[PDB]
Amino acid sequence: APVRSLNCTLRDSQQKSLVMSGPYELKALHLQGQDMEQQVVFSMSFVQGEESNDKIPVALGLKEKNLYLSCVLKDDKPTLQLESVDPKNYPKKKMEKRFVFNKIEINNKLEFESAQFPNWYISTSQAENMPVFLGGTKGGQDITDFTMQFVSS
Repeated sequence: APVRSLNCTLRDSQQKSLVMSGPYELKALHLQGQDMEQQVVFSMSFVQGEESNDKIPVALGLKEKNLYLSCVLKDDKPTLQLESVDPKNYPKKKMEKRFVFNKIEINNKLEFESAQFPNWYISTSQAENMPVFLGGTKGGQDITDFTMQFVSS
């Protein structure tokens, strides 16, 4: 791993955390009280990619598990999904556009664009208890912004 990983959690702009309600399924909802222990933790890693001025390609891989978020097409329709990669070869300096997310910073908020399908970012449903997914809606009603938080281990 000739790179630098970063342990950090993720929260939406409405104050909600992400939880692994299933193997390859995550859900974003309100979390508070001792029930916070039900919060997942990702591991951001700075990788190589379209190094722009505000674009920072990284890799979000569950710390404990070896699942790496990936943008795949489901009938010509981009979507978000968890794909178990090699727990030995990953992470690394280079990554497939699928595991590469351009971390952008706008209005003091973060926006992850699928290095594979530009214009499509990671969004959540304002609704309560809903699976996370990839949406092609810059703002509007879908919550595409987010908030990362460094942690320790």
